[PDB]
Amino acid sequence: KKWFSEFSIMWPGQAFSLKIKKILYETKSKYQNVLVFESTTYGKVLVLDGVIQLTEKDEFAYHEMMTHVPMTVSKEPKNVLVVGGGDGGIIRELCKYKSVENIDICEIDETVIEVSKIYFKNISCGYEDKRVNVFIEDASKFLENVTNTYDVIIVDSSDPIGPAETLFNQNFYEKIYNALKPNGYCVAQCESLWIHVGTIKNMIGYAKKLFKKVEYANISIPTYPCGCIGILCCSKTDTGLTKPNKKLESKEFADLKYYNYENHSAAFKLPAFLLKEIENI
Amino acid sequence: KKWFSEFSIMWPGQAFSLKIKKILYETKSKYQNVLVFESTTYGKVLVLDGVIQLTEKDEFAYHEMMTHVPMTVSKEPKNVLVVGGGDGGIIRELCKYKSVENIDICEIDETVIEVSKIYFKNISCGYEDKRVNVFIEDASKFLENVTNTYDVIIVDSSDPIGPAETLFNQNFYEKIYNALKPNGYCVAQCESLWIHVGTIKNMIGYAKKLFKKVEYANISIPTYPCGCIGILCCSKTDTGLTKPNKKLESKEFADLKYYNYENHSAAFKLPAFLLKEIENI
Ligand SMILES: C[S@@H](CCCN)C[C@H]1O[C@@H](n2cnc3c(N)ncnc32)[C@H](O)[C@@H]1O
Ligand SMILES: C[S@@H](CCCN)C[C@H]1O[C@@H](n2cnc3c(N)ncnc32)[C@H](O)[C@@H]1O
Ligand SMILES: Cc1ccc(N)cc1
Ligand SMILES: Cc1ccc(N)cc1
Repeated sequence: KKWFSEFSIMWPGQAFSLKIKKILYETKSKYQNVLVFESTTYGKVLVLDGVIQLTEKDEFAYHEMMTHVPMTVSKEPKNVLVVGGGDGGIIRELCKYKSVENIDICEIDETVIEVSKIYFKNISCGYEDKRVNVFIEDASKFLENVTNTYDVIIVDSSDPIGPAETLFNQNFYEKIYNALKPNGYCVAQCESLWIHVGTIKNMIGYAKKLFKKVEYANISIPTYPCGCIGILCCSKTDTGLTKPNKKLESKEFADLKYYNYENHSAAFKLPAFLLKEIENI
Repeated sequence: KKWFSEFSIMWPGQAFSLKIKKILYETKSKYQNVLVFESTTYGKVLVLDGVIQLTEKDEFAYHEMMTHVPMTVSKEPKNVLVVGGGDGGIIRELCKYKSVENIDICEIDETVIEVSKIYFKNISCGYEDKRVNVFIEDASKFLENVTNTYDVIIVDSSDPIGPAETLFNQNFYEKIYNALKPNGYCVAQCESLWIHVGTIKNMIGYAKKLFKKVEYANISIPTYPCGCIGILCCSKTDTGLTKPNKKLESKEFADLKYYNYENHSAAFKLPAFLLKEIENI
């Protein structure tokens, strides 16, 4: 049995590996190298440009926090946009909300969706939902053109190297701000506090140039580098994204595996050194 | 340049690796394989039985939380025991407290101490402190014999495979309970919630057989498996270890890099699935 190893200049000097039960599918799409394998212990795994995007074992942590942090703070979210997110995990979580009337997903790589419909049927099951509409395009362009505004935008992107490069700059955050309702929120994947402080400071400074409250939360998830990933959390009101406005009690949420009301606000209590780095931005 | 890889049956199907700048020292001690290397990006690294024990980059997270969670809850801790902990990181953190009069450390492997005094001078600097006393012995035996009781016991052990095997059983938790003052506390390293749920349930059930409050906290630290490690948190009073009783404001604590008053209680807000697994113990 072979192992998959995740090496990158974005985390020099370190690497995480998973043992491979069987390779299921590989291709070069228009944008990226796509790999799907059944791991021995983390179930099926999706890899893009040699970087792990999800595993069936842990995806609920990242999908649940990126979705339910903002969707419990937004009072009556009607219209939601997922940027990236072709696997459908964020959509799945979104569909549990009966009040949502529309979910747009802008994913640059349709291969990611199709692979997910084929190989990840419990992650991609929300594409059957009549409220979901799919747009295959660079979100940087989608957001320059979309006429609707959203109650929430969830930026479920890959890393800055690759097609997500257009998503980690001051310009993209202007577009997001413009595309949100006046009391709308955006959460975005915003890397690891252990090694990406320069990036975190940059993104925070980008968000703070527009949003009146910018917060950063941290998720434990073992298959992203350093075992955590942050949520850059952008609020147009002074009040922010640290306190949920509801609890998830209907039968659709009985299945939740990470998110709950308390660990929502916990995620925002950050390490001392991180607070000190970002305090003068 | 070579890489160090951390493979183990304790986390089958996964592995973390660090790139090696230079090997500094290796030996087989009486108890374990000892490796010290300068990594390219995480500074110097100490490895025991092929398992990473610490790196200079991140050790403050684990040392600060394991120390300051209980030392801010204990009102006037006079006498403290570190189990394991030969690197001295816990001692270092302990020494900052002027009120502490004595620190006993029971470390089974004196090689770990000596290597740490030689190679990790900013971790091991607390051994110069006149209040520190060192005992080279199996803590399982030390705690069967010690006549003093402690205000806090910090169990800074390696994993259950190896000499720490004696530290992860119902018997060891009885000894700890006996060795603590009536309002004394114990925190112990208690593995990763992503893969060690069976162990976490076992340890919790062990602790709950004696202690009236048993809590579990989680730390982000990239160089332990799954990027987190838990703190099993044992309180003889109903009140527990989730809320600090003081803030660390004197000049000795200006240097803190992870711990603070808020992220102390945050660490105890756990993922949904973990709460459900442990609810009927
Ligand atoms: C699969 S997903 C994240 C894994 C956990 N849901 C990351 C997606 O972001 C897409 N991505 C990357 N850059 C962009 C842009 N610029 N636009 C839209 N989608 C993008 C990429 O193709 C992945 O499918
Ligand atoms: C270096 S330390 C942890 C790394 C972060 N401080 C873990 C120590 O626990 C010791 N250890 C393991 N088992 C025992 C027992 N049974 N007793 C005392 N110390 C032990 C082991 O030799 C390490 O030095
Ligand atoms: C969603 C996501 C987060 C981090 C990395 N590295 C890739 C993907
Ligand atoms: C302290 C410590 C925690 C976890 C592992 N794996 C080793 C050492």
